[PDB]
Formats: sequence, structure tokens, C-alpha cells
Amino acid sequence: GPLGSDHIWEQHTVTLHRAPGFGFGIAISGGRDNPHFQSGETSIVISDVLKGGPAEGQLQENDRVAMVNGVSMDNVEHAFAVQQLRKSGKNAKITIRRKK
Repeated sequence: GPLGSDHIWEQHTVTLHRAPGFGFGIAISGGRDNPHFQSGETSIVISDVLKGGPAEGQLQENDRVAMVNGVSMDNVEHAFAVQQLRKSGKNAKITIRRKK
């Protein structure tokens, strides 16, 4: 979706049950306190996904993460964020939004 004269985004939260092989299912990417950042976003995003777990086809670059396990991901470092979902063990929910 390069352009649809709409640009409507929606927020959806899903619970990812940790499974053998990886767990989270997706790879965190971004961080507010990272080497490179952009003023006006500071939102974490998924770098890459294994495509073989609970988040195989749910969390991707197409969808920008806003909150994880209740914690906001629009002003935190990738480490602080990943450590939050990592604590789950078998119930890591992430809130993402997309428009296309």
C-alpha cells in the first residue's frame, strides 16, 4: 500500500504464547536510547520474525509496536522493552498498529 488517499491506522493487541524454538516469535528493533533515533516517534519496531512461532505472522515491520505487555514502547530502549516480554515465558502480548 504505497498510497490509498486514506492513511488510516488501527491499534490491535494480541497475546503471543511462548513456544519452543524462540518464544517471543519476533525480534525487537529500535530503542529510544539507541545509537540512532528520530524525534517524533521513539517507537519500537520488529526487525525480523522467525515465522515459525506465535508471532510468525502477526508482528512485522508492516505493523509498528506501541505497547508491550502493558508497557509503552514509545519512549523506551529495546533492551528495556525486550526484557519486559521476555519475562512472560508463555504469555507475551504486544500491541501493534498498521494502516497501509
